[PDB]
Amino acid sequence: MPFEIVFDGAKEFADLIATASNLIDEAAFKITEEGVSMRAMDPSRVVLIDLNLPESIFSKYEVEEPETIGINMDHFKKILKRGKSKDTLILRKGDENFLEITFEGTAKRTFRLPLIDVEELELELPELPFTAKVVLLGEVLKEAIKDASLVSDSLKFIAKEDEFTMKAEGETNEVEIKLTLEDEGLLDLEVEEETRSAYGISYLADMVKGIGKADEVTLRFGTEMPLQMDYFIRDEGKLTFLLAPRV
Amino acid sequence: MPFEIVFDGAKEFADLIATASNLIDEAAFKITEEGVSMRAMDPSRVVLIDLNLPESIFSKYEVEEPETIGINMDHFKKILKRGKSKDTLILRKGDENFLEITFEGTAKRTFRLPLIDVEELELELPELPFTAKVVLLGEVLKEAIKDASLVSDSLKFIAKEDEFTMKAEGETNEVEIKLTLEDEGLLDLEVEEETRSAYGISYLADMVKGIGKADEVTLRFGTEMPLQMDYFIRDEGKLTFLLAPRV
Amino acid sequence: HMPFEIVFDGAKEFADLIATASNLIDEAAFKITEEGVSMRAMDPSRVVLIDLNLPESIFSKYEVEEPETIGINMDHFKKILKRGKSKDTLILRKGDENFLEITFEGTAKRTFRLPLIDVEELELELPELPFTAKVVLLGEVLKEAIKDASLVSDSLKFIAKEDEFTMKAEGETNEVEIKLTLEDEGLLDLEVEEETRSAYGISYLADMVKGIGKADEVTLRFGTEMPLQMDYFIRDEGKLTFLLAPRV
Repeated sequence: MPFEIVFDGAKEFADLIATASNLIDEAAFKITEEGVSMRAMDPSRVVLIDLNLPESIFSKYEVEEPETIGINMDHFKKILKRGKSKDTLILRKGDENFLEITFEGTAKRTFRLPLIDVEELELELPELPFTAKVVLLGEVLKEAIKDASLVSDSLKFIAKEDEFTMKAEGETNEVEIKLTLEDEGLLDLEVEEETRSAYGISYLADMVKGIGKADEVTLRFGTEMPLQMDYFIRDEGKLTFLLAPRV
Repeated sequence: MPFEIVFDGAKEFADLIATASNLIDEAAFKITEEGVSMRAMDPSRVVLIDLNLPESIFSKYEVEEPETIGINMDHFKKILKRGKSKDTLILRKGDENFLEITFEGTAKRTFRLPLIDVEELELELPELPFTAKVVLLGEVLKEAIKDASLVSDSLKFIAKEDEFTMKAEGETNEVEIKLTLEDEGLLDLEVEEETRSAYGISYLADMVKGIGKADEVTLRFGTEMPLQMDYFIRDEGKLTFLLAPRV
Repeated sequence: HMPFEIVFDGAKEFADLIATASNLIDEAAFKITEEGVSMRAMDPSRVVLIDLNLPESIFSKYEVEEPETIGINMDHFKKILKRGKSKDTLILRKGDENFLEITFEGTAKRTFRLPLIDVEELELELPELPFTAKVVLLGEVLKEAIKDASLVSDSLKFIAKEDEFTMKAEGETNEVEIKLTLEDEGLLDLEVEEETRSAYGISYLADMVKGIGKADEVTLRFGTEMPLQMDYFIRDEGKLTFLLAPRV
């Protein structure tokens, strides 16, 4: 009654939530007339995650009573993983303290996930003076991070006007992944000035694990600045990570 | 005591035996002129299995004189798993005490499986006074059992005149799988009174583990009564489970 | 150790070939000449000899200034090569430095630096042995037969007669026989001077065939109580050969 939210393609929704539970244990979901929003940090406070799902991506969106619900992400994910690619997903909140999760397909399957109280910090998604913007295929990003992990625990990002390089170096071994606009993997490159920063590979691997090979990923960063990594859900939804630099 | 039994498609035969070995360790196979039959209980005596493979599903069927052979089901399954989807399977017994198992395909591969003797019991499949019958797609049944296992160790079956519900509840968590004749998953429903029973998920999971997503499964049960579960092999073969209810 | 540049179209195919050899050896010396690349090594137990020959004809670019031998950690080479994609171009390059540059050119340019190691080389000959039986069979049949036999025994008997090839394993109570004739799809050729019988350790056989393709044409040559020679061809021109001691 307080809200009813319907998404066509339950497995696609599960995959989106799964990306976020890779860094997050618990999260507050704010459900308004405009859409669903979520913002949280990983337990080490190194990564900020911001999820925005406008009502335009839902087949039915009815919010009688706007509110904020607390969800254990591991439990949520476990239930959503039961959804099939052709299932319709329904999120329903009654008067009681649980979220009703229904998969409608060859049958009607209804789970009750008890809501929890999550201590919500005031988290701001700041505007940052990024000097480099990179749009690249998820496949390239995911492979670069895997390549770098054979070598080191950190990955250097280097943007110049004509080339984007991700470089990792160990005691003896080294890997360099280089993209120019001549390469199929680089879809856009915008570089206000030469930009160099480094990031922990363990965090990057968790950020990209759920991203699809065909997905388009936007990176923004600055010298010794955080990395902002965005990808879009059904064109209008957006998943954003902000990753503290490595020093 | 010679016989020769030939089945087109070794992997399909492997799959069928694999379903049965999920609960059975050893089995007497009765080999007669009309077909092959097998009947056994799991080690806890909670589930009875009945397998009937009429002569009509075999491409060649030559039985000198009816006889019963005892087979270690795990060993049998291990050999049968070596068969390929396009292999012809030949089951042959000479006068010696082993089963000759041949896969004929890109090569001729012959295994020798020693026969054992099996404690054969007062095992019959009585006709119980079932009050509900449900025919449903395997994938609905398999998914409901996986869903319920997230929540509890027992699954309640509830049949009314136009709805079949499988429900499980934990301390706070609950799931309900509902089917009506409007649903693609429900192929038939016949309910002569409101019927309610519960069954152990661990046994149900082992029973359906081998069933195929598009197999048509028939369920019969009564209130506080065993569950009968069967599905057909090549239309004429039949695999039947009878499962004790849970208190 | 002069510079060279060697280019192979299809990085994943190259990785798979290297992976097959890495199943048995840990370190290998690669001889790079103007004619091609060759590698010969033994497994740590000295039961299996491996011989890899990759002529220049299978490489899309092949620039070698002077012949040289480089030592390579096969596990670290395989782990890098496993990052190549099926449509990547693979570039193996050496400069003046003592490392190998491994580049995948595809949707991006990915360059790894592999330290070269010192590999003390044994006096390894690929002897011309008087094999009395030759079998050409599909990799699918050979791989299945080794798996089948492993259900039963630790050794696999090879029996070649004029008209049939049999692989046979026996356990305490259990037994498997895999039989092929020229009427069979799995058998492409059979040439037998005299009836030939030998047996080989399945653990080695499994390691030898693990990387072989189900459609590859594998040639077997053996003799009674003699080693087994197993080879298959790469781009019809390169060749990977195993020589496996028999079980006695």
